[PDB]
Amino acid sequence: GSSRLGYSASFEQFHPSDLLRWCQLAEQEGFDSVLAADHFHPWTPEQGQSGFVWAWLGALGATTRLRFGTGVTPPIGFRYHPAIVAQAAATLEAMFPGRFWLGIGAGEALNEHIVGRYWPEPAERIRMLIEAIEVIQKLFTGKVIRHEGVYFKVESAKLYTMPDVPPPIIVGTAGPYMAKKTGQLCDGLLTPGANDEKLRLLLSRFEEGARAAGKDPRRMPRMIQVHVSWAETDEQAIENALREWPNGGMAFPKGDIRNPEDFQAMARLVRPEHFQGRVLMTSDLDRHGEFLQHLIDLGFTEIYVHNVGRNQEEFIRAYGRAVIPHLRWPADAPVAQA
Amino acid sequence: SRLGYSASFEQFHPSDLLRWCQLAEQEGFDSVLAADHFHPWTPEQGQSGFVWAWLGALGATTRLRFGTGVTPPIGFRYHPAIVAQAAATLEAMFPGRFWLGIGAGEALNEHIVGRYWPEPAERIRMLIEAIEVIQKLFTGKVIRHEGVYFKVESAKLYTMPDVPPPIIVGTAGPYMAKKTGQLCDGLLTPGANDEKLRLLLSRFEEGARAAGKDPRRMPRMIQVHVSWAETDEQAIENALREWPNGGMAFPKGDIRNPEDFQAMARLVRPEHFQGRVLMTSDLDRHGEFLQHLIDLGFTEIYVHNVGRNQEEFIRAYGRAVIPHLRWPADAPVAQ
Amino acid sequence: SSRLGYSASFEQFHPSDLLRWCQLAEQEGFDSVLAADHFHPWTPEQGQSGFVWAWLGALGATTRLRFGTGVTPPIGFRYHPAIVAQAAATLEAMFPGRFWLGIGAGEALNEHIVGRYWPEPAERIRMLIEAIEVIQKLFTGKVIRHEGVYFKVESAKLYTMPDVPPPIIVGTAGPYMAKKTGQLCDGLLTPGANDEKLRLLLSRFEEGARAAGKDPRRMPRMIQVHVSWAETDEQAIENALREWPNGGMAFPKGDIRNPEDFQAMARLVRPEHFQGRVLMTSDLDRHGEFLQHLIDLGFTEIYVHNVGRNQEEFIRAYGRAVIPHLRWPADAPVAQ
Amino acid sequence: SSRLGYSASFEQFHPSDLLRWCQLAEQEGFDSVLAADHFHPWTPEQGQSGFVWAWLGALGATTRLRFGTGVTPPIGFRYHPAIVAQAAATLEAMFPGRFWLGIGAGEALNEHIVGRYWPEPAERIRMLIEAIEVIQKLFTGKVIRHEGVYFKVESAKLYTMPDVPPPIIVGTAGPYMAKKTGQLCDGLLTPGANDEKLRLLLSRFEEGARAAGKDPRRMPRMIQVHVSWAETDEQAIENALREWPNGGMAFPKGDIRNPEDFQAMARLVRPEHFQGRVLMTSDLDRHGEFLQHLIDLGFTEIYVHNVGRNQEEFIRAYGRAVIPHLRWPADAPVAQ
Amino acid sequence: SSRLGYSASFEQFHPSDLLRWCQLAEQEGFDSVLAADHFHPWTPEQGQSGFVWAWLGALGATTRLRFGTGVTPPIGFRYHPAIVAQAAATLEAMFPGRFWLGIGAGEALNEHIVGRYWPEPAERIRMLIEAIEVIQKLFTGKVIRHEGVYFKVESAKLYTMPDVPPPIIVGTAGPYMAKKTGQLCDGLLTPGANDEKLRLLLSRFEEGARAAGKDPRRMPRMIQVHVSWAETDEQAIENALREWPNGGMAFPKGDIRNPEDFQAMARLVRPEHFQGRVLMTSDLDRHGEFLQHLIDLGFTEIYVHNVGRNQEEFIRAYGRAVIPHLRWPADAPVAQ
Amino acid sequence: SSRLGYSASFEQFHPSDLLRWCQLAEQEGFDSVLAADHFHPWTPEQGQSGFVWAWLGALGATTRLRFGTGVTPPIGFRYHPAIVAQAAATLEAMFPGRFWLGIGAGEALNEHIVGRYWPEPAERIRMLIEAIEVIQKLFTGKVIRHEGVYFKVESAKLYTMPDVPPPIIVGTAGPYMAKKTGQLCDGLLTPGANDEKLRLLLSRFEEGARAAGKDPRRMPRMIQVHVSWAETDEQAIENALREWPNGGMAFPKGDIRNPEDFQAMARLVRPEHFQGRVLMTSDLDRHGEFLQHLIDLGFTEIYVHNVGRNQEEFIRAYGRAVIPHLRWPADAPVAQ
Ligand SMILES: OC[C@H]1O[C@@H](O)[C@H](O)[C@@H](O)[C@@H]1O
Ligand SMILES: OC[C@H]1O[C@@H](O)[C@H](O)[C@@H](O)[C@@H]1O
Ligand code: NA
Ligand code: NA
Ligand code: NA
Ligand code: NA
Repeated sequence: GSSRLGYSASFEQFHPSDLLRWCQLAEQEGFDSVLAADHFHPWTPEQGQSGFVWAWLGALGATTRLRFGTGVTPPIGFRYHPAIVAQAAATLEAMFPGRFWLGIGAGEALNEHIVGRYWPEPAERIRMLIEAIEVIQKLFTGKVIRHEGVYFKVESAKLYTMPDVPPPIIVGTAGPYMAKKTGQLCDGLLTPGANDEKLRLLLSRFEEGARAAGKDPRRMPRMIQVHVSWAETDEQAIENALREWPNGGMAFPKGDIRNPEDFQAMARLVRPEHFQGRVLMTSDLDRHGEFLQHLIDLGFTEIYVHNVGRNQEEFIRAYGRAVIPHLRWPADAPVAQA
Repeated sequence: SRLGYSASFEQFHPSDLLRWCQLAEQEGFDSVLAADHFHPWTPEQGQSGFVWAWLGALGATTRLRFGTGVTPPIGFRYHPAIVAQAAATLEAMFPGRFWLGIGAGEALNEHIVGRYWPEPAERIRMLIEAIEVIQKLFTGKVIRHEGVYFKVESAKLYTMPDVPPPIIVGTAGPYMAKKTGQLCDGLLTPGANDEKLRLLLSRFEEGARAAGKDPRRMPRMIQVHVSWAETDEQAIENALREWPNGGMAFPKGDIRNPEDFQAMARLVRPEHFQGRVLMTSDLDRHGEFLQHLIDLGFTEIYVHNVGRNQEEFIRAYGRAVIPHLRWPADAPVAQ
Repeated sequence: SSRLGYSASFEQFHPSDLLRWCQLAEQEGFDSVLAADHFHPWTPEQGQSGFVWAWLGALGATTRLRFGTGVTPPIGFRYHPAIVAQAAATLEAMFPGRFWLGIGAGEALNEHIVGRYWPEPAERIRMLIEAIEVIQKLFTGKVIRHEGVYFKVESAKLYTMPDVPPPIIVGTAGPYMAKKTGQLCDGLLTPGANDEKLRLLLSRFEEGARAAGKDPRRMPRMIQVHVSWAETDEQAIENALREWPNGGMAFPKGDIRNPEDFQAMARLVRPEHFQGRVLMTSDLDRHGEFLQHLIDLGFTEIYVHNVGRNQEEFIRAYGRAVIPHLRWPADAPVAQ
Repeated sequence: SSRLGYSASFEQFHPSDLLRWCQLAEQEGFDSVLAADHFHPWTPEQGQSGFVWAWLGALGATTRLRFGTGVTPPIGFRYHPAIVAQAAATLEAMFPGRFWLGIGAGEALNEHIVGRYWPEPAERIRMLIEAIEVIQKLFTGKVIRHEGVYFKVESAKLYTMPDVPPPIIVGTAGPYMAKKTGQLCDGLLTPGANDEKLRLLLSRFEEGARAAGKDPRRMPRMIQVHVSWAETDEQAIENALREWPNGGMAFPKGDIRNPEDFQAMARLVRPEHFQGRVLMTSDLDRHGEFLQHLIDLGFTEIYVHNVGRNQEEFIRAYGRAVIPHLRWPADAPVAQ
Repeated sequence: SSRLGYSASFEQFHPSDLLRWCQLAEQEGFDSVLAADHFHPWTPEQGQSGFVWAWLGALGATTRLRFGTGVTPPIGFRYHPAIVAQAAATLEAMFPGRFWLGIGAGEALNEHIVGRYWPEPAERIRMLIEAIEVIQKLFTGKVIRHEGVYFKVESAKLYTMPDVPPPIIVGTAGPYMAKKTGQLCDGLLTPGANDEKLRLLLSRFEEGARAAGKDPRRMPRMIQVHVSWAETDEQAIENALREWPNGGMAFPKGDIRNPEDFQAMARLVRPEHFQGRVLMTSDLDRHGEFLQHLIDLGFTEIYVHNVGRNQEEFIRAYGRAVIPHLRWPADAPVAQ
Repeated sequence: SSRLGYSASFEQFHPSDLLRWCQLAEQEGFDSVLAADHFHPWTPEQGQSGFVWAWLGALGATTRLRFGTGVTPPIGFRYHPAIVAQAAATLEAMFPGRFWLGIGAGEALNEHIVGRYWPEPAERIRMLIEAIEVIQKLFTGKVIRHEGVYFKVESAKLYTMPDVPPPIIVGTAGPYMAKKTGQLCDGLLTPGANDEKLRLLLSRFEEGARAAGKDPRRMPRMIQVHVSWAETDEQAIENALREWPNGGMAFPKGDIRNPEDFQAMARLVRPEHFQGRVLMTSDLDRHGEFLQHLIDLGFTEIYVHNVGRNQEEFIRAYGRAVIPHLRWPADAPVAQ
């Protein structure tokens, strides 16, 4: 199994020009793919950014050979109508064949609240996401389609710019129910870092869903997104997590909180202990290696790593040299693409 | 020495458009106008890439200026806050290069979301409110908005260039042209006869001056359609097959389907292109047509060649047209 | 037995003139009238649009003609279905055996005035099907209630209701709705079209009727056609271009909102565009052959719209040279 | 000059009977007709409700009578204001000088069928005022647009429009709306009431007109009254109880939805309740004095509803013994 | 042993007076209270409408009486069903075994204040049925969610919830809802009516219960009646006319919006109209026989509304001459 | 003269316990009660939420305490403003001089159950200001109507209305709304905060009052504080952590929907987070000095919430060691 790893492009924290440069470097350093946040707002003012991912993805596509995906876009009609997400996905895949994966989810109020609409509870947003998947799949047939359901209405519509093979639809979720639905309805799973018991359960539910739908889950992407803090010292790594990613230490439902200023005030309660299992904080690059290998061993076929510190260039070079070449991937592991 | 290239998303695969824009840069074109469509006018045109993704590729692989021509930020395909963010991100990644072209939209694209489609005069009111939303967001502060058409809860563009991109309104309406001068940074209008073009320029100037602005330093842009080919016969045949909508001198903003335009196209004949699509192999004639528009006082011209011979068109213009155009030395460009 | 339908063009003619011409048409051997339910003309040059429902009362009281709306959209823009039902019941009650309720999916030209979401055709068909349900409930003459996707009717009864309801006729060129018409309603009205399309629509209507246990050979199959008669061919063509350029528009027109829009579109229309759509000739034998062909396909009624302003001359010419020579099947069903 | 108005009670009588009786009323000296715009009767025992707009075409074509709706609610339940405007313009165009558009705030009895929120009277007055704005825009005969609190009208024009619009008459018993009527419209219609209320409404209408620069002495002031004539007083009383118990209900009725509701309420009504509301007598001199009193108050037109089913006998009795003796002011303004 | 229900007329009496009279009624042998949930009185002359939910806390804390709403409409006008559920749960938790939640389809008199579409009775029954579903979900004492035609409830739990929920009692005179009550709820409340109607409602309730596997002989069957006791018959009749004319209105009242509307309607009411509706007599034996008859039909509880302002005198007269003589079945189910 | 307010925590305590403890607080020198209007507790561990409006009736009837909602959101989620007005009027009418209506912008914890759009705080302030207008209209005791951005009220009147309405008190920590409170309402309620914020709010309230022509020195300025008293400091801290972790959440909480959400957030809270928010000490001198400081800033009333379950011990400890030693201004305005 040949050398590789995913890089998480944190739109919440970094200017898109910096992200583009760092992705180009990550490619040179042995990373093979990019996960890009679809935000309108950062979690906190101190993070201080939120570029429009869809424009940036065109730049990335045109200046690298990396695979890339949204992690994740909510196509449930607040910022984005599902038909527009479908078109955007189809266009990226058409321009960069084999390279794009459409990552979708149920959304956060932080981003969606700007349009001033009723914000459903999570279970209802899941129902919206399932209907949005239906819309996207209809459009991905490349024919004239119509749709009318509980949440969305689509008049006669066709994607004329449509690749021969649609990009994969990946659902980002930590919910057991949706993980099973993902296996059933979509092409692969993306989930956050969590303890072994939860990760195993989500994998198991995804597999159950796939198999009951007649699909082989061993050939479907199982992707995980993790957060780490590497720096020259442990002390600096911890301080970076506290300053840059206090939301990482918030082990509670965050999808109803509307403002960066709200998270900013909540952040004041966060302490180093709260990052346990959520942000790996250490200068020891062997420990970073072991953490990632463990996740491969659980059966994840791709790992996207978000380094929370502003030392992105140093992180990328350190991983390229001391982490990525030592990871052992299974020989035939499925990657997000077609 | 310079000229604008129109990237026809209705007709051409976005990969082809990217490659042709790169070529246009080498051949002396200095800027790109990109259609924001969901559907082509006809199936025979056969494309519609998502412009916002493509603009990132263009920005990263050329030094061209570029703009949407145009996006409707009036809440069907696109909520105004998202357009503002997209614009700010393009400007931030490609400083000095992006111009946000906006308009009142066409049912062809907007009908997909299944909502009430207002009459043009009402869509103008929606566009004016959208401009207010975009400008609030472009202050780079936390803003709120509640008007007739749009609600925006506490929202801030954190990724915001020091100087916002210009807002350009695409319109052929005298009323909106005046509002454009008053509220926005420059005008984009289609090819039309001299009397209409002069009226729209005059209204734009009136609007600017009444708002305390100097219109001689604001972009006045025009988008035209031509057909160049090896023979006149081939140029005409290309216009008929590729751009019959160019021969439809009637309001098109309510027509919903490519198949509707397709059936309408069957009535279109060469005479219908008069003043709308210049069809000739004579590149001197193309030169004189463009020069006339400069002389009227347009500071930029975006040229859409309707034929599929884009590479040949670009090289023919680069050699025989662009180097001979005479622009005013200090004409304002969109940026 | 001798007969033909006259199309009253509310788009073009003052209602007083239409009333007078229908009275003349009766004298000249026409036996029925189709009346447009419009709010706007297709073009300003056409220049009229009377409220059909008031005019029909005058027609009913001053002639013995059968008459029908061709067609009313009872789908809740200009008209709520319950009001159409009442209007229909009143006409039938005042003029027993003479009225037929022609309904359809509507045009934006007329419906857009109320400023509402205009559904795509397929959805408007679903609306029409629900409207038929409302009208039929009211036609039972009892207290009814209705709640569906599109319409809500609180406790409602037509107290002024004839013993036998007027027939419901659906005007459509859609194969799907033509079948539904056979199934749910009493007869079909369709525009002039080529033989293959007309045969398909007839076949679908029959299939629908038979599957619902009805005999379609006893149900009206009506067609509405457009012609231009004048003293010369040249004048006939000129009349079509000036008066009815929309006749030369072989494309979906249901989304276009303004007379001024059609007016600008009209500038592209040429004589060739009328082929199969508006017969333009002074030769009344040719008019005869065109109409006879349609009878032969199996239409039981034909409504003729002459596009020229020469209505009185048209009517007299048809009365003398066309109507007496048409050969109808002996037992053809007519709209009640 | 000899004249009187006849009230055509759509609630009670088949439209064919009403048409025949109006033709007789013309022969017997009546000069005008007021026609109820209902969907339902007040009670099942009344038992009818023809669609007035169709019937008015028959009336127009078979008599020389003036006629008007008394009244149509153009406030977007049964009827969108733009459709009422078109209907009015068409009747006036077909029957110049003969139609008057009577409008009001509506009754739930008729409007509830469409299943919408029923505003309080004061709000329905605001809706009526906005509807007047829509109707008047359309009556300019140009392309207009409208957007207000209650109504949206996209680009719309009445192409069939008489040179002079029909008058807009507001039917109301409200002092506020009576003043608005003088200000915004062409004349007033009010029900029978005591002298103090009638004087107040007349006074308010005048105030409204004068403040708008108009001369109210040249504007119609119309009243609609209910009587019971029969061969004996006993029969006249019995007819009022059986046919028009709603006449004896001195309380707000605009929220009551069903004929069955009025039917049950009717059981409480007694002869005393008709005082000042329905004159019940066989004495035709008394009918004469009652009507003359109303002229003397300054009403320029009176529409009489006889509540009994003896319409033909009522008409002949009035024609002979009442109408020829009424003394009108010489140059009183009539609705046109 | 000895007992009877007292009706607390919020429409008529200041809540302080009602509290004092309930405390007296307890001393005089009444064992339970029915409290009207109104926002408005039927007439201005009645002149009150306290917020029942606050008053019930005072009653609960100062007596040992059972008590219930008679009735609250939990159908989302004045009150969202979740709030009714919480209010009910809190009263039962504070006063275990004492509260019964009486619910119904509501009256416009109270619900119209919020300015929403008022459905027809049949639809309001559907709303009531869905509200019962909401209340019962909340009464499980767990986190629940709900989405139906009429109501949406996001994750919600009643944390202050007694171990046993209060019974849900439906107030209705409708045969259909009476059956649904037996099926879905815990007991019935119905107004005074003739024997045939009362027997039908009891029969339907039993049928509903048994089909749902329940034993109706152990479920409350409650009736609410209206009487007028005074020193003389003349005074008793006068009190009924002045205080409770709505009692003499044998017609649907659920659409009438204003006290002033009922006030005007009241003018038609006469003593005869109270037959079977308000027993008007000074003869306390007659009161006794009337109540006993209702027990004999199988009602397990009777709530008595004396319409006169002489509440204290009524209570003492009943306590002495009526209550001790009623004979209840030995094991009759009471609302708890 | 000696006094202090007691905060009745519906989030934590069974309403029967709260009633008993308020009766004890009365005996121990407390003079008033603030009652939370919740549907849900902040955490499951708190574990309660009685319907305050029912409980207030029990309180009123069994004590002589002043009492108020702290606070009710009358902005149309759980509660329509008209119903709040009625509830308030009824309490004041039953318990004259004792009730104060505390209102605010609400929390999603309680309001989200009805499944509606939850506006940002600034918009909810606009809703609250419109609700104040509705409540004040109803408090005139006349028939009123209202139509604004957020609320519609059809003809409505509070028939049960005290001569003098209860005061309207706004609970807010916002400088803008504090000024509006001075302008539009009768007094302010605010949470414990640092001196600079409390001074700003007082200053804004005064500015608002004076600009509206009022004297703010005669209007209530109330503060609600949270403490933890126990036998040891260790126990006091432990009680705060277990019972009131939300007290240690110095961030906006108005968008958080579920008890389980707060429950998870609570896990981050530590003793330091209570600084200035919950005074945690067994030292009753320290409690005394804390409360006295607030009097010295110019608050006329203080409501104290002890977060521990040791309410009876807290009440007795305060009654003995705190309340008698507080020094109030001689003529300080109290909520009435
Ligand atoms: O238009 C902006 C830039 O675009 C380039 O491709 C042109 O060829 C340059 O001369 C110009 O500065
Ligand atoms: O078609 C119905 C009737 O219409 C009349 O005008 C015809 O002349 C008659 O022959 C026929 O009875
Ligand atoms: Na274009
Ligand atoms: Na027509
Ligand atoms: Na009438
Ligand atoms: Na609280």
